[PDB]
Amino acid sequence: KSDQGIIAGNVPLTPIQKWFFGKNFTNTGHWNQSSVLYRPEGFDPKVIQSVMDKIIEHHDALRMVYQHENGNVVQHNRGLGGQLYDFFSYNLTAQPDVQQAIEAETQRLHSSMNLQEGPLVKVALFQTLHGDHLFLAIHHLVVDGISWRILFEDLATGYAQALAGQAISLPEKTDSFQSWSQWLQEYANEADLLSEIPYWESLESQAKNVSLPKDYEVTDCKQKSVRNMRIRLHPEETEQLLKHANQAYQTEINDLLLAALGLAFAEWSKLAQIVIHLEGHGREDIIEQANVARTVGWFTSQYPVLLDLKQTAPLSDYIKLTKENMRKIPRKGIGYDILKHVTLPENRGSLSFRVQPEVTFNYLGQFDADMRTELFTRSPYSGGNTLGADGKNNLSPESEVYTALNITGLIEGGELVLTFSYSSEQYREESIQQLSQSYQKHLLAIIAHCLQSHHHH
Ligand code: NA
Repeated sequence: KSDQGIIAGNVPLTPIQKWFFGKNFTNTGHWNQSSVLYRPEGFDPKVIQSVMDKIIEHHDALRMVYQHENGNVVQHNRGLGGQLYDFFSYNLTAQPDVQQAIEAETQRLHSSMNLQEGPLVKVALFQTLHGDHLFLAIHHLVVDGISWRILFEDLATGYAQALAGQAISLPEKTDSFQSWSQWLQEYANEADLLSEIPYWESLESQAKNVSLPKDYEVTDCKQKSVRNMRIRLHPEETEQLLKHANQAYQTEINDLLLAALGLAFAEWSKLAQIVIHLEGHGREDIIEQANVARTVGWFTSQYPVLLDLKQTAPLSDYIKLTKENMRKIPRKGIGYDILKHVTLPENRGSLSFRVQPEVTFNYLGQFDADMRTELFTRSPYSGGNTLGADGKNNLSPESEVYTALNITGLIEGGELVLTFSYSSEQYREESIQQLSQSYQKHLLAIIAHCLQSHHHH
């Protein structure tokens, strides 16, 4: 029932895309996501090209191009017939240092996106004596985490079909990114979204907008200055957090992690309140009968949450209030950025959008999009090519830092691992050691409290 035909033509910018162009990043064409896959049997360049041809024909948004001269951004979905992706194949069988070759070339390709003409997809095959490595980089304008899951699924499906001598045949298309974006433009001025204005107005009015404290005053810090500091919970405490701690107050893991975040910022920053940038997948059921379940694009939603850091006691009430705070947000928070970037000024009430969070928090769950098929797995030579916090190759070193503290959590090897990413221009390493140790302490206290509370009741 969704459009199975070729999608082409102009596409309105969605909120996160308007955010992106509004930043006017240095080296705007180098702002990507990437991955490296490994197949011990080896990959065939001819099969890879056949499957990628079908993938990019099928997932129309990957054919997007962007004009932006004098700030006049035009997003256009190309039809078929042009360059669908850039493909390179390398014989590394003679090389002593395969890792060096892969990092150099993946970095070269990351820096080679032509936004105006495309393609926005780079593919490189590295053949070795011990299996082959397949690099993919895609500009972020046309992709997101869920989209990568879809792409890995379809790559596995098409490759298996090719190996079996069968025609490549992907799942039916869901609704186009073009159509989705057009529908969002309509939604932006309709009654359901406008009904949220009092909520968002209340948030803005409560937001004090006090500077997140930094160690040093610096302007135009760049990605090259960013450092990552990691803490983790052992498997025992991770399992308690995932499978037992939520019973006390019937929470989700994110509620407890956000509660910990408030406690840590209360201790470390001494602020009375803090606004945090959260993210949603953005594929919410806001458009009647829309279906973007297998649609490739940048759907990600960003929204603010206000944490009260004054009233952190008793811990029981603080956890319950954090849960309640999260439950009261309308429509998983998708509305605020639509109001900000798309809604007509006349429809936006008294919203001023002065809320500019410097802290982002994202809990990503389990780490495994690239590891569901027997055909390939995550490459041990992935290096700086990832979809997450360790993807040092994804952004230009001269790209501007856009968040002071980017905090991400994920489960790897049965352990919760939290990464605190910051600019070394703005903070001493010791300051972030203090924050991350505070976070760890408060999260452990929350887990202990929840286990005892559920015993008590
Ligand atoms: Na989140």
